[PDB]
Amino acid sequence: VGLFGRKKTVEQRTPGELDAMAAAGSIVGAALVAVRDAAKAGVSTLELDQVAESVIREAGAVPSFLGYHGFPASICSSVNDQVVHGIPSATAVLADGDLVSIDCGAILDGWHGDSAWTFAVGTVIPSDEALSEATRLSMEAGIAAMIPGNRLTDVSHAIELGTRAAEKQFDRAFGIVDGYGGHGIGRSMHLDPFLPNEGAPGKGPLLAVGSVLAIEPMLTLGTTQTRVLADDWTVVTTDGSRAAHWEHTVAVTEAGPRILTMRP
Ligand SMILES: [Cl-]
Ligand SMILES: [Mg+2]
Ligand SMILES: [Mg+2]
Ligand code: NA
Repeated sequence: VGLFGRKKTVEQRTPGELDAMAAAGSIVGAALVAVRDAAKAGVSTLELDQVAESVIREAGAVPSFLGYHGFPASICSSVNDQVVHGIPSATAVLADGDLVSIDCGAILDGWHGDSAWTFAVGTVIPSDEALSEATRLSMEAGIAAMIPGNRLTDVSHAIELGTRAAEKQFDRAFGIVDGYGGHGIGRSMHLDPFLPNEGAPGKGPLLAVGSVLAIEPMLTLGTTQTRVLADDWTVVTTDGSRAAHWEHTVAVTEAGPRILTMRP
């Protein structure tokens, strides 16, 4: 089997299809903003879930994470050394100094959007601020590589180069999370090709106008290795270092990359 799927080109959406995906993605965007406002010291991650879920439903969409291979919530809420897939719960209470990653997806009229970001509760630790900003820059670096005629791993390589520049910018070593990455997305949340956050340029399928990928760098302040907790979902750094996660669903167009999961 091919690591990157069967198709020579990442499936091209039409302009109407991209608008339909962008309407799903604005809802995810709206959900992320509402969750971030609600996310104060003393609030539980389950309260955040309820906030995200309402926003999704009141806009006429459905949360794509809910019941997804058994996942119990509408968001992942991963805190500090938790990387991805944190399960919202009444006993995960946010405290001042926490680093919070929120991951969210929605479906509207059969089309998916998937986005994530990381922010601080209260006043951010300086190492954490650099971590989250480096992750965001790595995402932006990947997004800028979404041009017609590039190949999949040009995006991977641009993400990685963005990570190393952010290292030089912050005088800090960042661990690129091993074994997790982005993906194609459209009528389902997860489609081929898997998108690495690092690797040699010029491999995997071509990008063309209309091709969409979910671009999602994950960085740590230490190791590149992770394990899964006994809850079977929550992913944590093996060394206890904190981690960040940023993501957008992004289309290649004639006029340059288009974020389909825009925030209000
Ligand atoms: Cl996949
Ligand atoms: Mg996501
Ligand atoms: Mg994703
Ligand atoms: Na984290």
